[PDB]
Amino acid sequence: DIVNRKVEHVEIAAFENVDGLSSSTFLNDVILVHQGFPGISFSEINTKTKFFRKEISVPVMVTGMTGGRNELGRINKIIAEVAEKFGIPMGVGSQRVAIEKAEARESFAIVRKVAPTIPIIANLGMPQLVKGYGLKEFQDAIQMIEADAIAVHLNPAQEVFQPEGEPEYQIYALEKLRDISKELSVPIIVKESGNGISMETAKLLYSYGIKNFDTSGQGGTNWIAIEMIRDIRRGNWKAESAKNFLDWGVPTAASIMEVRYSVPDSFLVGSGGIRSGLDAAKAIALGADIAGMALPVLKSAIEGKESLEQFFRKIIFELKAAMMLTGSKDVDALKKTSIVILGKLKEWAEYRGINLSIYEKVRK
Amino acid sequence: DIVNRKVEHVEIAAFENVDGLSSSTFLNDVILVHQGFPGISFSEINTKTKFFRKEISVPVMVTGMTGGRNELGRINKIIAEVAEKFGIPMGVGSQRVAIEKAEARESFAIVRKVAPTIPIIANLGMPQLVKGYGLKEFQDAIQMIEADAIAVHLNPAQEVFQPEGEPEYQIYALEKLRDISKELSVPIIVKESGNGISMETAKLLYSYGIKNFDTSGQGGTNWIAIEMIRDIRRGNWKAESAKNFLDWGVPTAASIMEVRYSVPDSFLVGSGGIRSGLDAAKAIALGADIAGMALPVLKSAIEGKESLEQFFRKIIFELKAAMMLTGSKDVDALKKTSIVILGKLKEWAEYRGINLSIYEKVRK
Amino acid sequence: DIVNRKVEHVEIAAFENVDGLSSSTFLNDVILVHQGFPGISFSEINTKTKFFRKEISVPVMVTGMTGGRNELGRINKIIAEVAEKFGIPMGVGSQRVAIEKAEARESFAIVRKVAPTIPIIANLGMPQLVKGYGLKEFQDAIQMIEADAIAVHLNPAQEVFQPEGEPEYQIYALEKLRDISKELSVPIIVKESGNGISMETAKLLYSYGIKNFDTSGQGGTNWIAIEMIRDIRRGNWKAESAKNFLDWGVPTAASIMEVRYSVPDSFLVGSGGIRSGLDAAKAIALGADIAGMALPVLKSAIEGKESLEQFFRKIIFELKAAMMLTGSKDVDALKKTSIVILGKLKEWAEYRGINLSIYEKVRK
Amino acid sequence: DIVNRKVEHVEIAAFENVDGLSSSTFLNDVILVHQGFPGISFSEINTKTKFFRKEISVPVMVTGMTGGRNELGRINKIIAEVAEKFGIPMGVGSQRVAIEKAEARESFAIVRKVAPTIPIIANLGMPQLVKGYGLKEFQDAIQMIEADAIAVHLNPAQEVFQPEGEPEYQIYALEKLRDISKELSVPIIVKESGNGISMETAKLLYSYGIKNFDTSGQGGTNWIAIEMIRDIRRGNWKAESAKNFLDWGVPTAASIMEVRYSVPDSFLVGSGGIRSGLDAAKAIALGADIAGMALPVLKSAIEGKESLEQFFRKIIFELKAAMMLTGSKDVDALKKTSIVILGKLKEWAEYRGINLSIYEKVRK
Ligand SMILES: Cc1cc2c(cc1C)N(C[C@H](O)[C@H](O)[C@H](O)COP(=O)(O)O)c1[nH]c(=O)[nH]c(=O)c1N2
Ligand SMILES: Cc1cc2c(cc1C)N(C[C@H](O)[C@H](O)[C@H](O)COP(=O)(O)O)c1[nH]c(=O)[nH]c(=O)c1N2
Ligand SMILES: Cc1cc2c(cc1C)N(C[C@H](O)[C@H](O)[C@H](O)COP(=O)(O)O)c1[nH]c(=O)[nH]c(=O)c1N2
Ligand SMILES: Cc1cc2c(cc1C)N(C[C@H](O)[C@H](O)[C@H](O)COP(=O)(O)O)c1[nH]c(=O)[nH]c(=O)c1N2
Ligand SMILES: C=C(C)CCOP(=O)(O)OP(=O)(O)O
Ligand SMILES: C=C(C)CCOP(=O)(O)OP(=O)(O)O
Ligand SMILES: C=C(C)CCOP(=O)(O)OP(=O)(O)O
Ligand SMILES: C=C(C)CCOP(=O)(O)OP(=O)(O)O
Ligand SMILES: [Mg+2]
Ligand SMILES: [Mg+2]
Ligand SMILES: [Mg+2]
Ligand SMILES: [Mg+2]
Repeated sequence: DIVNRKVEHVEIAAFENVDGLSSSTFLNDVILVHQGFPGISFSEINTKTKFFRKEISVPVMVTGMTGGRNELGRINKIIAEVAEKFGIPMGVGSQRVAIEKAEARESFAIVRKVAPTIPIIANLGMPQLVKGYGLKEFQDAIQMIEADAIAVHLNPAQEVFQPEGEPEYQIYALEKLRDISKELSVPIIVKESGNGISMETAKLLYSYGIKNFDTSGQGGTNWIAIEMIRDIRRGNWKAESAKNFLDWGVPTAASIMEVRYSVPDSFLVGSGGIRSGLDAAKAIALGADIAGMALPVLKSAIEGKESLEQFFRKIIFELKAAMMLTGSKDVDALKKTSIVILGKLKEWAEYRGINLSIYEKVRK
Repeated sequence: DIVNRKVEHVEIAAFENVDGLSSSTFLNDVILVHQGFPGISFSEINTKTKFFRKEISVPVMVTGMTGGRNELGRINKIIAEVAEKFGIPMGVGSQRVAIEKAEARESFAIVRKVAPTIPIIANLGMPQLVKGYGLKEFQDAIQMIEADAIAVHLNPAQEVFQPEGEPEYQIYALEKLRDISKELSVPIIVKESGNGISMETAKLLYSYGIKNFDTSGQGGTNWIAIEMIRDIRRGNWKAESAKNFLDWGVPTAASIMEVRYSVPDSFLVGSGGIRSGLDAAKAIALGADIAGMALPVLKSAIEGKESLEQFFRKIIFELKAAMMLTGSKDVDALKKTSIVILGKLKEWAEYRGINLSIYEKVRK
Repeated sequence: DIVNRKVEHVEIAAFENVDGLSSSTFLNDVILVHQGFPGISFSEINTKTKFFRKEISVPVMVTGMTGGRNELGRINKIIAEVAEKFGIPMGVGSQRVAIEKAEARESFAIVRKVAPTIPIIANLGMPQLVKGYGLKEFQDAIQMIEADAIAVHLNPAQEVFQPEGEPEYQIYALEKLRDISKELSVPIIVKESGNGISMETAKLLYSYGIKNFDTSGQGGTNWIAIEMIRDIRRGNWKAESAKNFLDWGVPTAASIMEVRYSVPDSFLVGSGGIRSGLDAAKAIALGADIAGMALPVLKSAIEGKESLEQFFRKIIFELKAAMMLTGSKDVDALKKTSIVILGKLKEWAEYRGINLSIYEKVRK
Repeated sequence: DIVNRKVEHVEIAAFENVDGLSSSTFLNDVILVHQGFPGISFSEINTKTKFFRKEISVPVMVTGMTGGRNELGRINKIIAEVAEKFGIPMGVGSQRVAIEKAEARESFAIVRKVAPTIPIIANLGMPQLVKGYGLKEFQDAIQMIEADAIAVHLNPAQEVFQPEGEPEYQIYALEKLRDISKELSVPIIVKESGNGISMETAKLLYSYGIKNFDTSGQGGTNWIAIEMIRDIRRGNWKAESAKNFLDWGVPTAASIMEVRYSVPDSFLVGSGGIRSGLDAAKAIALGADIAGMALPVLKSAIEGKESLEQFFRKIIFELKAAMMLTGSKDVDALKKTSIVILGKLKEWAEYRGINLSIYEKVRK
């Protein structure tokens, strides 16, 4: 039944109109300055970068999405095997369902069978931390897939509008996270889920020992929109209320600036509406360490292995083109390349006390 | 015949296209910063707040609309009984008609019969203060409904274009108001009617002892538009002139900033185009103490008691969602939550000498 | 044949699409702050103001348009007789045609016959000053209609694209103007003709002793468009070039700011696209002493006397409404009333070195 | 086969939708201040200017486009003969094809036969400098057309997406260029090709002795678009990636500001999307020494000699009109005339550290 929601989620995300519905990443407001003389050759471009104690081929990750049933595990298989081939890290979807039901475990475990070397990231929702889950559940999630880290997702916006939603975010959960991070053999990443991380949230999480963030800003997959559709579907009145919140959240680009600024030493994934290698390039240039993607990886995976391979080739090429055209020989250079910030993103930063000079020094 | 205009008013407002016609609240320019980690649970959210000497359930009020005839009193009945059930304060429409005609009294008195505990707000138009009305008419309006305060409405824009309009706003009217407030057992609120309160108007009213404002800015019910329709209807040439003024006024958001800034200790209702709980939340976050609504309450009430209940539930849920998603456990926390001001609202404030730093300290 | 151009001009202006074609006044960027408590009554509003040594009923003038043939004189008759009735000043069109041809004189003289008291403004084009015209031609123009002043028009943009155009603006013409102003019994106004006066032009003219300006900015009648149409009409290749210049010029609102700022003591008419009393009020509030109108007066006059009366009633009402709703009891109060400048007009002023603070003090 | 690409290029550029596709010059953000009193006569306007050691009639050049085959040479003939007639300088297309194939030489040599006096500009791509080309190939390109200068084009964006593209821009190429410039009898211009020159690229090139730049910014011919079409055509998957980059680059107007600011003493051609004499006027006023055009010259040339003559007449007239209407008697006065910078261009400059005051002094 939670397994039913899991299938609905995938199905609405993949086949309904929810990608960037009434929302925006603000990435249009970020421009990478073109360099007519790059000072490099396309083939000397190096996209390698660190992901905790591993090295990855490309500063892009697949962020967590699914699992909990066979056809979901078959998707997870296709993602993992292609991700392995390309040397790119992969998060799995929430493993709650696999803690609750042993039959769901294989649909997550398959990932490490087929992807023995890339970093694999576990997944549990923050609401579970106030509702009982602790160190052991974490370790179970981790060891079930021999994870190199665990993502704990923030999704209060989704919980609020979800028909069976659990909108529980008492501060107690953070004390518990901080305790759990004491005893855990792998690092914790805290990630949003389409509504983005603000500087207040990031600073709070940092004061509790969290150093790793995944922005998951608005403008990509709209989870409020997904839950609105679930509400429409079962005649729940919450639907029209969700409609008013469709553009709620921190835009991805704003979130990248906010986290990088307020926690300069953070390890930062920039995600939420990353749809090309250009987007990936802007996110990293803006301040992220890596770019994250979910929805378009799902869509390709559903079409098949080769379709997903073609997708990744395209992203990689697009990334390397932005690198080439900015004179960025490696990921480090991309992080310090020249940008222009315009429009609404500019105004958002000014209002939020983000001094653009100290910001340029911070991102490098 | 004034009774006739009362019916026309309700009819055009309810059934014609006058809500936000060529006007804007500027509320799009106000963004509430999303908090991925709220630090609270949805069910611990407390929406209680003070309304003079009473406590109300929710920082929303129904602002004055109608009365003066039976079908109008039946509307007033539906609004009051539902308002009572929800613990939300209700203003009545202008009581002028009930001073002039004793048959109209019941359509206002019904309100206290059916709503014995919530705050009820009396209503008289400022033009009447230069045209004879004083202490005794105020007390009649007040005691006719056992009001907890009296709203005095400003509507010069309406009076200008009204076919039978009385555009009389001599300063003598404020001298009188200030005298009347000496002798009155309840506080006075001064409210606009779709065209908003500026810092000049607010400062002037304050210098006459007025401490309670209701912004009633543009972007909601367009009273110029209503009067234009009345003019078109009776071939009056004023109609085309009204058309040029459709976007005249201080937008609600700008008005909230203006009043809060220029009179920091004011008790402020933010109204004019509040259409959702999100709207209500933005207005409070911006600087209002409570949000006000009129037109959508009318529209629901006309559909029936249960429709109006469903409406209020929706508003309340929406409000609580905005509070949840900003980490606001109570109304006080909402007033100090993080916001972004962009666009035309930003430019309005900059031009008007509203320093954004001293503004942030003021709204707290 | 110049008389032919005169009818073509009136015909294209009146019946073709040239009013604000691809151009803008920027008056959208000017907002008059609404006052919910005006502090005055509509009927105590006083719209009287000085126009040189005369008093006029309303701070609006009809700026020069036509003359030179019978049906043109009949239009001039209708404008003058209605202007007389309302106590509003009237400029006539260029009197060049009547210096060149004695048969054309009656079509200008008719104006003083039928309007014995209002200020009447003569008209000659600046190119004529480099092409022979001097003191005597000026006195003829003036005494032909017992003018209270003479308007010398700037129209180089028009002359450039006019098929028979005379784009001659040597500085010599200003030396001559300054000499002519020595000997003249009435003051000189320098006015543009749909392309606006900049601070460079206004300072230059002032340095030659010109104190009276009429902005005639873009966003109203488009004279480049009119000449383009004349070019299309006679297969002249200049037509497509004109098309690229359709939005050439200083927008009316920018021109008002520019002139007022760079020559603070100027007597300033704000015109070019004034279409309502609201427009008229913005131009005055912005910094003009009076608002000017041409095209919509022409259009009404062509429909007839009573149509033009209805037009002027409408303008006056609209003006008084803007006065009422800003608490402006008289024209002076309107000149110092509260405004907001937004958008492109704000950017224009910032770039041009118009300090908004010293600007507010200057317009008062 | 390189000769095949040469005809494809011309064919797609002339007949497909690639001019300003999803791109912008930012020239809309630049406004020339209209002068109602120019202080000059249209016929005294002098458009003569220097182009290295020659004098040219008009501050406009035709920038390099084509050559390499007969029907291409016949185009080059039409361009050169008309350019000769008007006294405007002409660049030829890349001469690579004529170094590689002796049969292609005539299609470039024809230019000097028919245009013995105007400046003619040679052309070689930067990629060729990394791939073997040196002093002798340069001299062959120069002497083949008795060139007055050689343009070295930057096109890494095009190379990246070109199906047979050579995206090689190692810094080694600049050491080589600086060496070649030692031994060369004519000066070197470095020009972009639709994607614009940034301050980083311009400062780099200057450090290597390059003093002459041609912006070729975005907003005109979109070379990424042309290669996208070539990719679509041969089913190459790079096509969809190109689609994401259609708006990549420095907008022409931004590029002009960037180069002029970061190398104040540069000789600067402003090109990319120059489509009228007004555009040409803005680019010069902004900071360029001359305006450059390619695409619309090609399109006219294909129609024929007389069509191209009519084109140039129109450009010249448009230029002189902008000069007339700003009071610019000669090209120098145009360079210091009054402008307004608004919008996105303004934001671009502010972010890039272009101080608008020091900028106004630098362009004069
Ligand atoms: C079908 C599906 C299912 C999920 C997700 C996504 C989608 C598309 N996402 C959120 C995801 O990881 C990401 O943070 C947001 O989707 C924003 O990225 P995109 O715009 O989708 O690239 C997600 N997040 C997570 O932490 N736990 C979860 O189980 C899921 N579930
Ligand atoms: C039919 C109807 C009738 C009235 C009103 C409204 C409507 C819709 N309003 C104005 C109202 O209280 C409020 O200030 C404005 O309508 C702006 O809020 P809304 O945009 O309608 O929520 C109103 N105001 C008041 O002070 N006295 C009055 O009697 C009336 N009459
Ligand atoms: C048919 C017609 C004829 C003329 C004009 C106008 C029209 C519509 N205008 C220009 C006019 O006075 C005014 O400056 C501009 O038209 C801008 O104002 P409007 O937008 O038309 O109100 C004009 N100006 C002037 O100084 N001398 C002239 O003879 C004329 N001729
Ligand atoms: C058909 C064709 C072919 C070429 C070009 C253009 C066109 C239209 N351009 C680029 C040109 O010189 C210019 O820099 C850009 O086209 C931008 O200017 P326009 O927007 O076209 O005026 C060009 N540039 C160059 O340096 N070498 C080349 O051979 C070509 N080839
Ligand atoms: C986008 C996300 C984070 C999907 C998880 O939503 P759920 O609320 O269905 O996740 P669990 O309850 O199964 O953790
Ligand atoms: C929107 C408002 C304020 C309605 C009141 O209009 P009226 O002008 O009919 O009010 P009274 O004259 O009855 O006070
Ligand atoms: C809009 C205006 C100023 C009309 C005058 O144009 P003309 O150029 O025909 O005027 P004269 O030559 O008759 O002065
Ligand atoms: C816009 C430009 C610079 C066209 C040159 O493209 P190519 O890449 O076809 O030029 P060559 O290889 O022939 O130099
Ligand atoms: Mg959950
Ligand atoms: Mg009234
Ligand atoms: Mg003339
Ligand atoms: Mg090449």
